[PDB]
Amino acid sequence: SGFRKMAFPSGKVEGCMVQVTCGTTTLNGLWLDDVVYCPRHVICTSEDMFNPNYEDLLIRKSNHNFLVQAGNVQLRVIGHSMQNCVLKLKVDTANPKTPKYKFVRIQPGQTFSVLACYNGSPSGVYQCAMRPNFTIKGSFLNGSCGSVGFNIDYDCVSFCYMHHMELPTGVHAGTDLEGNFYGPFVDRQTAQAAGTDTTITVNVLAWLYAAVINGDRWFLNRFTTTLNDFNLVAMKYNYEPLTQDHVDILGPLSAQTGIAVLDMCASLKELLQNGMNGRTILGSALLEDEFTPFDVVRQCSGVTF
Amino acid sequence: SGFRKMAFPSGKVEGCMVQVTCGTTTLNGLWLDDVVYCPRHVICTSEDMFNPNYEDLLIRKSNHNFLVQAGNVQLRVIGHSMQNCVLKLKVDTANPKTPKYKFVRIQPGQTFSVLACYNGSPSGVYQCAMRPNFTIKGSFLNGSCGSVGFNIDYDCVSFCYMHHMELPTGVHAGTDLEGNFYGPFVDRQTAQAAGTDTTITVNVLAWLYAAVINGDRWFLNRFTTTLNDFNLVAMKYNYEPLTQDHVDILGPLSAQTGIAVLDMCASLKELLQNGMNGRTILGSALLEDEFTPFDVVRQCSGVTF
Ligand SMILES: Cn1cc(-c2cc(-c3cc(Cl)c(F)c(OCc4ccccc4Cl)c3)c(=O)n(-c3cccnc3)c2)c(=O)[nH]c1=O
Ligand SMILES: Cn1cc(-c2cc(-c3cc(Cl)c(F)c(OCc4ccccc4Cl)c3)c(=O)n(-c3cccnc3)c2)c(=O)[nH]c1=O
Repeated sequence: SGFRKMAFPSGKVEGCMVQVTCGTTTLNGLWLDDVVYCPRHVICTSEDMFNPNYEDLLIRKSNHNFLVQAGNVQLRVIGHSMQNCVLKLKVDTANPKTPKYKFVRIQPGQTFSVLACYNGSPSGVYQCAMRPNFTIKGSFLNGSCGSVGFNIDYDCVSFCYMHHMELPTGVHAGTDLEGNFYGPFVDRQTAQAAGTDTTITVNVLAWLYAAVINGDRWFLNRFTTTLNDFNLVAMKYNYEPLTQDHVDILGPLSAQTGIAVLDMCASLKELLQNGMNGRTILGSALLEDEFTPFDVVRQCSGVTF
Repeated sequence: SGFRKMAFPSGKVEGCMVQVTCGTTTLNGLWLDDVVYCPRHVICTSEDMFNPNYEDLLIRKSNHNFLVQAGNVQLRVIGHSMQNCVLKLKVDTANPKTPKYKFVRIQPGQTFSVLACYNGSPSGVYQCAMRPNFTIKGSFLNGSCGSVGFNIDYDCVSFCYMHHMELPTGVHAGTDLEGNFYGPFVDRQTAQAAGTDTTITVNVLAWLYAAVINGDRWFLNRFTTTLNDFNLVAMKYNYEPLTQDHVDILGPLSAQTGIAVLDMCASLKELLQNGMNGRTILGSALLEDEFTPFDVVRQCSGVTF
């Protein structure tokens, strides 16, 4: 028992991290089969970062201007293209540590692991959620661009995130691995703000199930509610509306604990309206929304990869 | 910027995890050079777990009763010994993925990464602290025994923890890698309780420095205090006493932020005496004590391994 913010084992990804240098810029890259993926702003200087013409910038570059290093192995670049906001460098050697993998675009509210890297060197691993507003609340310093997020299912790594920038508010924005930004952001230094965020209701409920499974049960009450009534409360407190699809996804946890989803919604309504009273749930003084229902069952079952 | 509960990249350790089977028991093992390390209760049955005679139990076993599997590679066991509460199995093949490593016993209040494993398969990675009472608040299910904690410095893995058991209170106990338990625990199913725990004051202060570095600064006040005065407050609220050695360790963070340690102690005293008022610090509604000063500087500097 116990409940932690747990990340996937990062080994399969550590072996894909390389250092990509173009001119003065060095940042991180992802080496899979014979292709290296990195943020296309690798080709930018300080100026022209306020309205970079990436086509015109990429045209001044040749295969030999892109230095790719994996450890001290120097890769030979034989092609280069740009796809959306990602640069794709074709190299003459297939990465011998390429795991089984696919590229996936994740939905808001889903979670993934981040392997923060600097100069192509892995530094730390942590878990986090795509916010409803398509930001992530990361921990990233200058030089972390090209770090990636991922999920792992048995032996298959699903890459879903590559890190591109930090907004003036300290939150983070990036692309899927086809280079398409999550949310409204562009890779220019212009004034761009994230939309209104919200709390991930279905994740908050999965976490209350996780709390009951571990014995943190003081918040259960003898009330119940309706989807409609609960969604009234969710809107007052800036919670995502709860749908029938969310209820269904909570079905397994409902069956394991014997607590109906609408009953757990009545617990959550009581907590939103009255706060926690200085008590704690699974070691937290606030409602956590960065565990999906899948995360709760994985960690309350003992699943391996 | 941003601040996360970050674990070390677990790749160097994933390659050392094996599955050890003795009779009906399968659990996790650590393969380094030509030696596999695992909890010695691998040789126990359900009964005789209430007062196992490990010497007499180990005497009924031969090299060939210990099945070590790494993936589907079957290792050939050529020797076996017991050291404290750890079994050491000599195998005829050196692990080709053995990282640079050492065995270290860590001090209470220090942090480390845990690679939870089941049937020799890595499942998740998370960070946590050796509590002052020599427990860890983990996330572990049945089958996780033999999972290890570790820190990494450049290329050297320092193994400090191997997981042995969960206490009736849901907290976790284990050994260093020479098999010596942390704290008062024994590997028998008898009634044993952890001592009174406390909060890790120097870690709480390092985290308040981390909060100021990231812009969470509402808790700063214009008061100061003395070590002696602050330690009066620490004792009332069950905080570890603060020593001159703790102040010195906070020296770097003091110099970077320009906030004297005794000034930050006056902030902490205000928070202990008045609570947080429903506000948050680095996304938390309570005082976090599982980041050491080293952890804060690593994550607020961009250090790689
Ligand atoms: C050359 N170079 C550059 C970077 C690098 C670039 C960026 C970065 C990239 C682009 Cl396209 C930007 F439009 C940008 O504008 C910030 C901004 C965005 C939106 C509205 C207003 C503003 Cl002001 C910033 C970055 O945000 N970070 C970073 C820093 C801290 C944490 N996370 C990410 C790092 C790097 O890491 N290595 C390296 O060699
Ligand atoms: C055969 N076998 C056994 C285990 C296994 C053994 C144990 C375990 C090992 C020993 Cl020596 C015990 F004295 C023990 O008594 C619990 C206890 C301790 C102190 C006071 C009172 C009591 Cl009642 C328990 C365990 O605690 N866990 C576990 C479970 C959940 C989370 N973390 C750890 C697992 C395993 O994983 N695989 C496998 O094959």
